Amino acid sequence: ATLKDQLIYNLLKEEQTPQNKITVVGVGAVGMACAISILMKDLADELALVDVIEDKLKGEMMDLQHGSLFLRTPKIVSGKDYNVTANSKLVIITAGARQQEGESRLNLVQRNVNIFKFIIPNVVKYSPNCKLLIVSNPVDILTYVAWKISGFPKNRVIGSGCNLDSARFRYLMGERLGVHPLSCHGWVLGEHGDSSVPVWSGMNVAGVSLKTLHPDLGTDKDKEQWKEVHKQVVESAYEVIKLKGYTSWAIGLSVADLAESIMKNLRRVHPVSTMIKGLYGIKDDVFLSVPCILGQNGISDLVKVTLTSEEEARLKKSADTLWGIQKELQF
Amino acid sequence: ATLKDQLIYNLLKEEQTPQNKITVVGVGAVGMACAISILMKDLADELALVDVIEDKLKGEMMDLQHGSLFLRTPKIVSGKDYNVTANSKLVIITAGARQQEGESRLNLVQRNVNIFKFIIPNVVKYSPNCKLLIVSNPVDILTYVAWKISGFPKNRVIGSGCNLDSARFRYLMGERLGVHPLSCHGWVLGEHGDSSVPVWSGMNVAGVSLKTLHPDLGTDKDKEQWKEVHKQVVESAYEVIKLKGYTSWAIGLSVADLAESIMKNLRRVHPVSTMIKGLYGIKDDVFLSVPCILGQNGISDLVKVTLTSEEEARLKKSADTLWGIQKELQF
Amino acid sequence: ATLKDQLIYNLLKEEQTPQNKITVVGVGAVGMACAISILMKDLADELALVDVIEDKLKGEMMDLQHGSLFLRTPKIVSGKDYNVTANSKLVIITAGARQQEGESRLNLVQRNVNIFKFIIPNVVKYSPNCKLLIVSNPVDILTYVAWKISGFPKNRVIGSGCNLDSARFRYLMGERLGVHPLSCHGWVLGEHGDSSVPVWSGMNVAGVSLKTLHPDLGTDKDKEQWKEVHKQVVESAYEVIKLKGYTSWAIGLSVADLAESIMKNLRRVHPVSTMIKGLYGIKDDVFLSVPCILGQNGISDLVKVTLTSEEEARLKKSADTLWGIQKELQF
Amino acid sequence: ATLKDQLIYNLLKEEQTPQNKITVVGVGAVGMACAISILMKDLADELALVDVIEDKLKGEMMDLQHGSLFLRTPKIVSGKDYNVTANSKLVIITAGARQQEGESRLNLVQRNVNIFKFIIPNVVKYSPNCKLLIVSNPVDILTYVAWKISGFPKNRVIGSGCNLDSARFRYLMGERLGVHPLSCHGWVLGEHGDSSVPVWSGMNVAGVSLKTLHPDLGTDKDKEQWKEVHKQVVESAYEVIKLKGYTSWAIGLSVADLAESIMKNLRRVHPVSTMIKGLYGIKDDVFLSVPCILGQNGISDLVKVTLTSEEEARLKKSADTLWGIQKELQF
Repeated sequence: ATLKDQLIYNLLKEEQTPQNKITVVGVGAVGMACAISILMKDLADELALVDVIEDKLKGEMMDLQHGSLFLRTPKIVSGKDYNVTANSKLVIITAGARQQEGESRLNLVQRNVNIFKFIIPNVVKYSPNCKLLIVSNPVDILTYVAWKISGFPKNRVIGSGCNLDSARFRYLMGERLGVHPLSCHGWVLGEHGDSSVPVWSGMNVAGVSLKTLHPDLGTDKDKEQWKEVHKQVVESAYEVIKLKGYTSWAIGLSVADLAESIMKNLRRVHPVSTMIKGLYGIKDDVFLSVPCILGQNGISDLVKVTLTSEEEARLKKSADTLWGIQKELQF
Repeated sequence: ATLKDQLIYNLLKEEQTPQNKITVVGVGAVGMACAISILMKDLADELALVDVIEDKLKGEMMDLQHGSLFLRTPKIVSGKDYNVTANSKLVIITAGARQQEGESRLNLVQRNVNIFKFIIPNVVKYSPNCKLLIVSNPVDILTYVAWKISGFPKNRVIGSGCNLDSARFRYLMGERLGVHPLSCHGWVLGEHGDSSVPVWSGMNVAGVSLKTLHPDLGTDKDKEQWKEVHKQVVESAYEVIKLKGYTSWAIGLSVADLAESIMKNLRRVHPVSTMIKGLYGIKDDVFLSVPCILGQNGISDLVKVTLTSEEEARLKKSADTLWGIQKELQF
Repeated sequence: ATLKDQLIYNLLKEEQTPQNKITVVGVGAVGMACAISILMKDLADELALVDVIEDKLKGEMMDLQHGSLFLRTPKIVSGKDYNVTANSKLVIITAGARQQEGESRLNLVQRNVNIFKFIIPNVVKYSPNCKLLIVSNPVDILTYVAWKISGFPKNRVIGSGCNLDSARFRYLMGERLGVHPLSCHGWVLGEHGDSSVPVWSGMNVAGVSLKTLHPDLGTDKDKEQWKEVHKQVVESAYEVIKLKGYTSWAIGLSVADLAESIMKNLRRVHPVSTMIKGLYGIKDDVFLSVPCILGQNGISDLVKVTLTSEEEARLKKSADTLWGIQKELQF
Repeated sequence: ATLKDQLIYNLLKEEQTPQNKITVVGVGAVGMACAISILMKDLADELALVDVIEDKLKGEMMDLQHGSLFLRTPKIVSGKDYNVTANSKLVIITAGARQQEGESRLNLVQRNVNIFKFIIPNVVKYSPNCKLLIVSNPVDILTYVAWKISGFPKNRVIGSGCNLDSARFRYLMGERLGVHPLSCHGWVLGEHGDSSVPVWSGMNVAGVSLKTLHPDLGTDKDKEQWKEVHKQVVESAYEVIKLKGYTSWAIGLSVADLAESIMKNLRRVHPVSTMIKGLYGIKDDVFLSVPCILGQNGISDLVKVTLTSEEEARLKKSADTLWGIQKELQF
C-alpha cells in the first residue's frame, strides 16, 4: 500500500465546482499586479491565469504556487486553453495588442477587437454567468467591444474606466492638504484619458465643498491653479511609463478593489465605464465612467451626477468621438 | 420623484441568493464570539443569527449591523424562524440544553437531543446542502445526534472536538519552550474532555521529536513532568470558567479558523469529531477527534495516526462509554 | 540538561522595550470588544489589560491567550497594577459606570470623573508619552477631564466622540439608498449624545449634494422625513441597551478604527471629541466632536466645517450644555 | 487665506520619526515583490526604496504612491542617497552582482563584497539599531559579508536562507498528499542551493513521522522516490527562471513572512542563515540555515535538530566549502 493510503483514509473523492473563482486574462505587468493584489486580499478559492505565451504563463503560475504556504487560495491553475477558466465568478481582461511603432489609433483599436473576437467568446463558453471586467486600453471602447461580442447584459460588462484616475486625484488632493487619500473625496468621470472631467463641485473633505469655499476652484483665474491636479491625474501614466517603462501596482491595487466590491457584493460606488445611452444628453451606444454601484451582479445601479453646461458638453463631445471610432470597427 | 430616484438610476432590481452565507445558531458568549471572529475575517457575504430569545437576538444583530462601515459583510440578518438561515454554506450550532446542577450524562444528552430534534430538521429544510459544525457540548455525542437527525453523510457533520484543546496544548507547549504556538506542534485526539489522548510521539518543534530527545516524555518517570501540559489543557476550560464565568474568545477564533478552512476550501488538518467506526478496532457508531482534512465538502479525508497500545485502549474505552450512552437515546 | 536546553541554543537574553504596545483599561463588554477588534486587526505587538476585578481580568487574559495560535499579537498581559501598561503608545479608557436602560450618558459624570481621578494619573505615570483614547461616558467631558488631570497637550487626548454616531448615520443612510455605508458620506458632530448635530449640507453620494437635489432635506416639511435618520442615530444606543443590556461590538470596531489611524499614522479624518475653543464663537475649554486628522501624535489638525446659521446655533447649544456640566467639576 | 488654511486649522506642525519603517535596497523584480507583499500585509508606517537607477527608482515609488488609497502605509519615499533610509527597523538587501558565464564563485562573492562595502556602512550610518535581512545570493556567504562590514551582533544579521526552499518543500508535499502546505511539515537546512539537507526524520502530517511509516523514504530504493521532492526544491528556481526569466512572487511573499515575524516580535521558527560556529563540529565562521526563532531582535534563539551522521557530514562539507571562499575575500 502507498504511503498516502497508509497516512490518509479517504471519505470522498469527487471535488465540487469552484465557488469563488477568478480568471485574469494576460500575464503582463498589469495582469500579474492584479493577480498578486487579488491573492493577498483572499477574494478567490481558485485563481486561473490565461495568456497566449505558454512558458511565461506556466512560469508565473509556478512562482505564485511556490508562495502557497503564505496564501489562502488553495488552487492556482493556468493554460492557453480557456477550459481552465470554467465557472469563473469574475473574468479580468488585461490582454491587448502590443502597440506597433507607426500605426493609427483606429489600427490599435481594431487589432484589440481581433484579439477580443477570440477571448470574449471563449470566456462566455466556460463562464456564461460571469461578470466581465475590462482593463485593456482604450478601456471605454474595448468595453463596448466586449459588450457586443459577449451578448451579456450591460450590468455584467464593466470597464476599469476612471477608477485609478479618481484614486490618483484623491492621492494628489491628499498631498496638497496633508490628508490621507481615504478622507479626500473627488471624482474624475467620462472618457479615460486627456478629455476626462474633474467634477469640481463634488470635490470635498468631510463634506466641505472646496468649490463653495474657493469660487475660482478649477478656473484659469484660480491663483492656486487646482486645474493642475486634474492635469497631473491625466499625465500620471505618461510620467511613470517615462521612468520605469510601464504602470503596474496602482492599477493592480485598483482592479483588486473593484474585484472585492464584486466578489463580496459590497455595493461600493466606483467611477467605472458603463453603457451610458439615454443619460447626460448622450444618444449613442458608448461607454463612459460614472459613479456605479458594484456587487455580485456587477453594475446593479449608477449615480446621476448634476453637471454644469460645460461638463454636460464635455461628456457629449467624448461620446461623439467614441461613437465616431466605434462605427468604423470591423466585428 | 424620491431623492433616491433623483440620485440613482436602477439597471436591474433582480435579487439573487447568498453565495458565501454562514448561520450561527445560539447568540450566547460562544455564538457571538464566533460571529465577530467570522465577521472580522471576511469569510461570509451574509451572516444569519438564530436563537429562541428574540430581544437578545435583535440586540446582537443591531449592535453588529452598526459596525457595517468597518466590516466587509454587506448583509446581517436575525430571526427566531429558520427562513433567515436559507441558502447557508456553513451552519454552526452553539445552542444546547442548560447544564442541570447535578444529573447523569445519559440525561444531559437526551435534553440536548430534544433541542436538536427542533434545530437540525429546520437547518436541513432551509439549507439542505450546507455543512454542520457542532460546537455544543458534549460535542462528540451531540455531533452523532446531529448526524442521525439530519440524515447528512458523515463528511458534512463535524464537531469542534479537540481543535481548541490542541490550540491550548500548543500555546502551553509554546510557554514552556518560549516559541510562538504556530511553531509548536502537538495533537490532542479522541473524546473532548478529561479522557482526551495527548499524542506524545507527534510532539515536535521544527520536526525534532521531543519523545526521542526525552524518552520519559508523557510517562510518570518524566523529571520535567510534561503530563502536566495535557492536564492543564483538560482543566483549562474549568479554570477560565471559574474566573470569568465562561469561555468566549479562544473557541470563537478556533471555530472561525475551522470556518476559514471550510469556506475557502483550504484543505488544512484540524482535530475535529468524525464518525470513527472501523478504525482503532472500534465497532460502534461513535464520533471522536482525529486529524481531519477540512474543505468545501467538510471532512474529505482523515489521518490514521500511529497510536501505542495504551493510546488505542483509551480511544476504544471512550467509544464503549459514548456508545453505552448513545444506544440508550430516544430520537 | 533540560529538554528545552537539548532542543534550543540561546543567543541573547530578552533586552527589548515594547514597540507597538496598546493598553485597554476596563475588561467590560466595551473593553473586550475593543480588545478582540484590536487583536484581529494586528495593530499591537503587546496588549495589556487593566481593571479592578482581578479574577474577571485574569480570566479574560487567559481566554485571549488560549487563541494565540490564531493571532499575530505575541504578548498578552493583565494585572490590577498599572506597571503592566508601562511604555504604551495608546491607552484606551473604557472602564467605569455604563448606561443602564433609558439612562443618559450625562448621568455617569460624577461616578466616572472619580474613576478617572484614579486611572489617568496611573496611566500618565507609566506611559507619559502615550496618546489617551477616551471611550467611557460621558466621553466629551471625560476627554476634557483626562486632558486637565494628565496635563497632556490637547493633540494627545482623543475621545471616541461621534466616530460611532457618524458610522451609524452612514449605515442607516446606506439602508435608504441601497449603497454600502463606505460610499455614503455624512457627518454627525457635537456631543456623542442627544444634542448631536447632523450636517445636512455635507451629506453626499459621489460628491452629489443631497441638500441641493432635495432642498427640504432635514427640515419638518421634508416628505421623506430624513430627520428620522439622525433621530435613529440618537436613539440607537438606548435601543441596543434595551434589547441586549449593553452596546459592545459597534463601539469596539469604532475604537479599533480610531486605533488604526493613530498606530499606523494614516492622517484620516474622524469625528472625535477635541478642544473646540475659539471656533464657532465658543470661548470656554469645551470638548466637542468635529472632523479631526488622526496620526501617531493624535489630532495634528481639524476641518473648519462650514455651518448654516441653523447648524452653527444648534452646535453652540450642544457646546453650552457641556460647559454647564464641565465648569462645576473639582480637581 | 489659501484654500487649505480656510479648510484646515493646524495645531501641530511638530513632526517625529517613523515607528515601523522598512527599507528595501534594490528595486529589481525581487525587491519590488518584497515591497508590494510588505505594503499589502500592513507591516510598515514608512517604506523607503533605495537603488542606483534614479529614474526606475522614482518610477516604482510613484506607482506605489498612486495606489495609496488602497494601502495603509501613509509615507512611501525613494532615493539613491541613503538618508531616505533614516530610522529603519528592518533593512532588506536584494541588490548585488549576478554571476557571469565564466566567472569563478570567489570572484562573484568579491564583486558583492565591493558593492556591500558601500551599501552596509550607509545602512548602519542611518539605521544603526536596525535588523539586516540579506536576500542577495549567494545568501549564506553575503550574510557573512554583511556581518563583517556592519560590525553588528550575529542576532541582527539574518540570511533568508532556506525559508523559501522549505516553503517549496511543503507545497510539493501538499500536492503529493492532497493537503494544504500549512498542514505539511518538512525542513530544508544548511547551505541554500543544491547542497541543502532535507531532514527526512522530521517529515510529518499531524505529527505522524513519514520516515517511520515508510522506512525507505529519502533513500535510493524508495519505491515512491521521495528524494525527487528535494531535487524539485533545488531545481524549481532554475525551472521558473527558464520559464519566466526570474523569480518574483514566492521570494516576495517568503520575505514578507520573515518581515512579519521580525516587525511583530512573533518568535516563529524559520530556516534562515545564521552564524553556525560551535554546532555539528563546525570550527569556522560560516552562516548556514538552521531553524531560528525570529523576533524584533532577529534571531534570539535557534533549534538544534538531531541529524543522522550522514546529515552532519553534509553541513560539515558545506561549512568547509564556504570557509574555503570567505578566507580568500578582500575586505
